[PDB]
Parts: sequence; C-alpha cells; structure tokens
Amino acid sequence: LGSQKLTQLRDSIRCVSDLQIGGEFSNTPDQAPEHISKDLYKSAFFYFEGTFYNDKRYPECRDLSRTIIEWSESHDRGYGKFQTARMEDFTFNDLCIKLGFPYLYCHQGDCEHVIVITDIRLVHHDDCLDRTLYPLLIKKHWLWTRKCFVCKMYTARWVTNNDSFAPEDPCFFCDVCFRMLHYDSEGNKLGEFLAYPYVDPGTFN
DNA sequence: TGAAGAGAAACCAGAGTATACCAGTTACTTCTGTAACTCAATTTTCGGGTCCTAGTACACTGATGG
Ligand SMILES: [Zn+2]
Ligand SMILES: [Zn+2]
Repeated sequence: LGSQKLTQLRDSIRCVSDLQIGGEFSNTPDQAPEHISKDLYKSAFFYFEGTFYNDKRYPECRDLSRTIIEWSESHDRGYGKFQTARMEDFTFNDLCIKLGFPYLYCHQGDCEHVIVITDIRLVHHDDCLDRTLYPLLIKKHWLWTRKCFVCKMYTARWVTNNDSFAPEDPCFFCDVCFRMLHYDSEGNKLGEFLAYPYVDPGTFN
C-alpha cells in the first residue's frame, strides 16, 4: 500500500532465511531449538535507487549497508554517491523509484531479494479495502519440498554433512530416519557427522 | 713330321671417364619493443539467456478389494 511505512513490507516478506535454526545438533538432537534467525539477526535494508533504507528499528539491528558503503568508498567500483536512511521514517509514498527496475532487499546477513515495483495504481473498489492485511501476497511460487532420503514419505527435518552413513554428502532426513540411523539407544551419536536442523524452503515459503 | 709355341680374329668385363645431382655455406636483409594519438576492423571473452528434452512433484481421480 502506498503511504504505508517501509518495515510494513520488510516484516511481511516471507523468506525461509528467517526461520533457520543455528548450531549443530549432532551430539544430541533434542536440544532446545536456538531462536530462529528471525530473532537473532534483526537487521535488513532496502536499496531503492542509491539510498539504503536501513532497518535500525531494533537494538539488535546493525547497519548492513555500512559494508557496502565502505566497499564503495574504496577504489571506484562503478557505483557512487550512496545514501542512507532509516526505513521507519519512510513510506512507499515518499519514495523516488523507477518502475520495472530491479532494486534490493537484503536481510539475514546476505539473503538478497530483488525487488521490482511492477506498477502503481490508485486503489479500486473491487480489491481488498483493509489495511490490517494489505501488504498481501498476490502470488507465490509453490517451491518443491525436499524429502527424507531414506524413505521418501516424509519431508526433511535434518541435513547431515560428513555422515558416515549417508551416500550423498548433504543428506536430508526426516525425524524418524534420522533417529534410527545415527543414535544407538540413548542419544550417543553413532559414527561421525554434523547434523543441522533443516527448514524446508518449499514448506515455510 | 709333328711339337711347342706363333699368329689371328672373335668375345667380355672393368677401370678410368663422364656426368649428375646434391648438398654446403656469406651476406643481406627484415623484424622485433616502446612510445603516442588517431579510427576502423576483427577477435576474444564473458555474463546471461535460450530452447529443448526429460524427469518431478502434487493434488486429484478412479477404481479396487477386503
Ligand atoms: Zn530472504
Ligand atoms: Zn525418512
């Protein structure tokens, strides 16, 4: 919605990089899940025609654009004259952009999404008229879902690297086939591996 | 009065002789690099598409059988 703050769209973009759980759970897979990456790395920024609207709303937020502006303040790199902003003092109605031109939305460190303002139109009477739901999803992609590599009946909850049982190197397992292949009777890892929790992108996105 | 050689008119291979190639080398040039601006021609390379054939997921259908 025009005249609707930025960070009203940043908080709406469903990306699975917000739901990834950190750390490795090989020794014991019953650990209290570390906070999803939505909570740990709260920083993000839009880039709209030479101005990094940074999400400095929270204290855990740090300037992701500082890296780029420093990297460009060095040796000339094509780019030049980068700006900054705060993304809570801005609405889409205050923004000076091109249509159909790719801009940036970086979040979770370097999960980059290419933003394209396809068109701008005055609101009609036959579309949604609310605001409580308006940065709303017109279309999404319906990605594929990874499955457990042992039995192809359930989706992958775990991804293991350097597994001394897996044929493939990154091997995805459901919970059942993971518990059954790597753990003797009480949680002592059998063999060697690095198991991480796997958020299926084709499910939470 | 034959004998042991004397003379005579044929072939026959071979040793110089005659060619017959077949290399063996002296000058005498161009062609490098660097520099520069010019302009057009040509190549390279380089990130990304592009089309195509072949599976793949996934919700639904359509029986099927116990
Ligand atoms: Zn993302
Ligand atoms: Zn499984």
